[PDB]
Amino acid sequence: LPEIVASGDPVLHEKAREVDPGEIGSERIQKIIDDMIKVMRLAPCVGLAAPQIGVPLRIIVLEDTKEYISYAPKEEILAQERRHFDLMVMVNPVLKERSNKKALFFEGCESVDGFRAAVERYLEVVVTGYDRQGKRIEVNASGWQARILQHECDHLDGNLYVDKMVPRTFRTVDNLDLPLAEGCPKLGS
Amino acid sequence: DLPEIVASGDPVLHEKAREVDPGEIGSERIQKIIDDMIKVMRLAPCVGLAAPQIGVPLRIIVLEDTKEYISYAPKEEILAQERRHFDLMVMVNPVLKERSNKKALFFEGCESVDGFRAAVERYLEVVVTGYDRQGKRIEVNASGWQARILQHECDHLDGNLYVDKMVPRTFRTVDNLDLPLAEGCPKLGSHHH
Ligand SMILES: CCCCC[C@H](CC(=O)NO)C(=O)N[C@H](C(=O)N1CCC[C@H]1CO)C(C)C
Ligand SMILES: CCCCC[C@H](CC(=O)NO)C(=O)N[C@H](C(=O)N1CCC[C@H]1CO)C(C)C
Ligand SMILES: [Zn+2]
Ligand SMILES: [Zn+2]
Repeated sequence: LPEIVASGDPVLHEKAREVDPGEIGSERIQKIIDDMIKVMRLAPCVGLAAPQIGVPLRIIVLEDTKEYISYAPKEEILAQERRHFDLMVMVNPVLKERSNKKALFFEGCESVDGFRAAVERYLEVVVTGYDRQGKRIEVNASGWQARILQHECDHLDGNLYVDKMVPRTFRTVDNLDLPLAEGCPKLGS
Repeated sequence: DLPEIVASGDPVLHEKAREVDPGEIGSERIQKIIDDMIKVMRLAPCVGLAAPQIGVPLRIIVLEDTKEYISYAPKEEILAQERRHFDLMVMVNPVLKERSNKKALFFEGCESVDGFRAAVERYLEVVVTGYDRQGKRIEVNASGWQARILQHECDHLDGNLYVDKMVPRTFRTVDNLDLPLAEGCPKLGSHHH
């Protein structure tokens, strides 16, 4: 299995190429997709973009399970509208917002280990693309799944969350629960 | 007991530090805080520190770049960075202003953000007014790397870390430090001067 690439490797900071839709069902593409799923599950995390395994192509994978969700208190889960959703694989995804509604919550990236910051994201998204077998799909999501989708689509444009985080909120994981500083906007919606 | 360095997320690092009363500077209380800063800076080792970094909400900075630290970096980088040695310096209530429009872009790390670096745009030439550790009124004119350290430390005093003013797409792990800058990132270096 490929290792998860860390901030600084130019593949993370460069625009990824679209995959020919007619090649999505090939061996090479199908292995990359399978690798992504194994790596996401081994971390574990709720999403992965192909550049994070060294692949300059427009492919994301993502899932959130009852198990992952059981690590967080019910209060957090509620505020975050965080809900289980099946393994999704999107090739050449194009995200657009469904409205102008945003929420502000703490995010971490497997390519930036030991840190988090508060990031503003649209609550409601639609993402068009192809699935794992090359079939055109449209995905509408709200809450936490929406957030994950923007996180992962970001990676495909060479964008990490550190370059769009709320100022003064960046922090170690051990400092996650400390208050927000004077002037930071409150968390939530 | 020596203070530990405070890490990103602790509010003292993200909020504006208060002035030292100039009449208080020569007191044992403030002198101990200064001595603690110098010792924490040296232990690290690093080239500067701000009081919020040892959990003290005061406008105090220390800095030091010795011939021995400098002796480790490549000769080429020292030239480009205009990185010159300078004796230990303490400033209480520092007030920083640029002396021109000339800037430079190089990599920085912060003791408060362990394990990462990023490209940060700084002024080449600055003047800093304040008080020395005896509470005497001073002015320091700095350029090059020393001007850079002064800017990073003064920023800490207003609740500002480099991560919130870094060139997009350059944040990296220390281990990935020397990997190529991505397409569209400005090159490292400075304005002619
Ligand atoms: C919300 C935005 C989605 C971020 C997705 C990231 C993974 C990533 O870097 N994707 O590109 C993640 O899983 N981060 C982790 C995460 O969110 N996890 C780990 C497993 C379950 C879930 C919540 O704890 C850690 C680093 C916090
Ligand atoms: C360049 C702008 C000023 C840097 C000041 C920082 C320390 C800090 O966070 N001060 O508030 C530092 O010393 N950082 C270290 C540093 O610059 N060092 C450590 C020892 C010598 C010198 C060059 O390697 C590391 C993180 C690189
Ligand atoms: Zn990520
Ligand atoms: Zn610092």
